[PDB]
Amino acid sequence: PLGSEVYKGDGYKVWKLEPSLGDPLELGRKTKTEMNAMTHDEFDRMKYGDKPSKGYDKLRVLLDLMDRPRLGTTVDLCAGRGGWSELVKDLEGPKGITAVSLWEEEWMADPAIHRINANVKHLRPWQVDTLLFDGGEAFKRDQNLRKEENFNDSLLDAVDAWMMQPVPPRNFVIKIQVPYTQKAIALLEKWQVKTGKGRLVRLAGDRLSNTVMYFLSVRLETQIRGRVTTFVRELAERRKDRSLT
Ligand SMILES: Nc1ncnc2c1ncn2[C@@H]1O[C@H](C[C@@H](N)CC[C@H](N)C(=O)O)[C@@H](O)[C@H]1O
Repeated sequence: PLGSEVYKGDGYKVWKLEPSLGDPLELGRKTKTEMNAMTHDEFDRMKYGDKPSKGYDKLRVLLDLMDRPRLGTTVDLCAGRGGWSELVKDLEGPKGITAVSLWEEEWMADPAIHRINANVKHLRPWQVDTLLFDGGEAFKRDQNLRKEENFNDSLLDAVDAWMMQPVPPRNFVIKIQVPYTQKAIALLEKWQVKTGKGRLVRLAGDRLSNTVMYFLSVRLETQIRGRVTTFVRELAERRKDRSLT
């Protein structure tokens, strides 16, 4: 019998993403343009307190997908209100966490968690057991597409320094807000070479109004370009399905 292996246990939690043919940047820009043109009706129909934020439960699902590793010294980059840091603190205590964010957003997590008020694009890395990053922003419709792409590429370039240091993080959870840019795909491929690990996932039930994926330190899953292509094609189809009659 399959036994306990049944519970971990991928089927329910993330999209199946086998690689397919196509240009992910062209397809991503196409579906973003279509979404920008949607009516209130269309857009609304598919755009759809215990914790410091809704991020706590999200990180719990991701860490379970990773077989619940021991976290050790952890940096939480772009910590915001602290949902991810609070999860780490509940798991292992406050001592091993450093939270980095621009609080200029107020901290809703344990005040015992060490915090650094800094731009993650300026802060230089240090050696950690676990690297967490939940930065990234979806832009509103009125703006040009390349602006959103460049903003999120810049954040990813900040994470790159943490990943490429001489002793990289053993565990990592990296939010990829815009995964179909040339830079995002090149960065993910590079981190797979550096670490020998890493799989890009789309979480089931994430909002269709965004293009968010998560890069997780589970076993290597390669062909990232084709899997992003599959993701953006399927996303455009599910946006169409939801926005319609
Ligand atoms: N360049 C930057 N440096 C530091 N923090 C940033 C930067 N850009 C955005 N942020 C912050 O990153 C946060 C992103 C949030 N999604 C984090 C949520 C957090 N994971 C939670 O569970 O509550 C926002 O609070 C932003 O204020």
